[PDB]
Amino acid sequence: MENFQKVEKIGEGTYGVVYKARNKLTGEVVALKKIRLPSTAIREISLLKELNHPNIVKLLDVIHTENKLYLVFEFLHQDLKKFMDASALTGIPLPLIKSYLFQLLQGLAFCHSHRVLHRDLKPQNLLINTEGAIKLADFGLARAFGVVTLWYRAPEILLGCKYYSTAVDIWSLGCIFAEMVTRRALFPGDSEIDQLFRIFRTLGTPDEVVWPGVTSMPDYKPSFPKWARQDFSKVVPPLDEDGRSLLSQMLHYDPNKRISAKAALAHPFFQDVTKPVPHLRL
Ligand SMILES: O=C1Nc2ccc3ncsc3c2/C1=C/Nc1ccc2c(c1)CS(=O)(=O)C2
Repeated sequence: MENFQKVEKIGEGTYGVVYKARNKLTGEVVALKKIRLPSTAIREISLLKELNHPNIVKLLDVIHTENKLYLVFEFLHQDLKKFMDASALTGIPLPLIKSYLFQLLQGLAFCHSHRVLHRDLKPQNLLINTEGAIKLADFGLARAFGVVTLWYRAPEILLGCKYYSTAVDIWSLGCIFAEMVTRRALFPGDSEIDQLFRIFRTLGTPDEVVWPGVTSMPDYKPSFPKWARQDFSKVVPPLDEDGRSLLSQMLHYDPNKRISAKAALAHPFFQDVTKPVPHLRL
């Protein structure tokens, strides 16, 4: 770590603090993560170094020195949370929302094809550059290591499913899509039950008809209040029918019915996708 000069703190993640740093040898500007503290973890994190894609933040190096772990990542100058805040008065243009959603689905389709899940997608780990690219940061770390935001958590995780699938990432990205469009978080829960009941109040309390097996889930309670579903026209105005159709498939309750990233890329909403240039203030 004597090979790195810390510039400034750029994040306070779940696995540890993230710093902007300069590699004293190559002159490279990187994102340095010091993991807060196992052999199983080293092996799984070593596999992530090979999971390379243009929409995935590159894991450059794994440094296991003095019983401490450091992850060296590719550096990007802004995240989607800051960009959404900077664009709050005018909203992100629909062509740029569509481009970012299409690129994130490409990154998801790639990781999911390698049986790698993110599990904790949120605007703070979606990173953007001046070329119009958007990249996913921290794919696979949750599985590798084993106040936290609940806003993007899939309902099967909240209902105590221990063996959840790639569908959890589609749910999180659907919540992010809705937030880019409306300029407000879709389900801003501040406890696990508030998160669950916010989902229920919008999409309706799930039952055996819409989600076979839901009533046998570990944290399912028959005492859950029964709310009726709301129209998507009310949930994400002024999003057109193609966008609302795609979002509804990303937010299906049953993980098995929820659209895959690969099928989502073929949805008619992406018929006119382009790659615009965002205006970034750095
Ligand atoms: O470049 C990076 N790579 C990684 C890899 C993993 C990882 N985990 C959590 S963050 C992160 C980052 C990362 C953060 N970058 C960055 C740079 C500048 C600004 C922000 C973020 C927030 S802002 O938009 O308010 C100003």
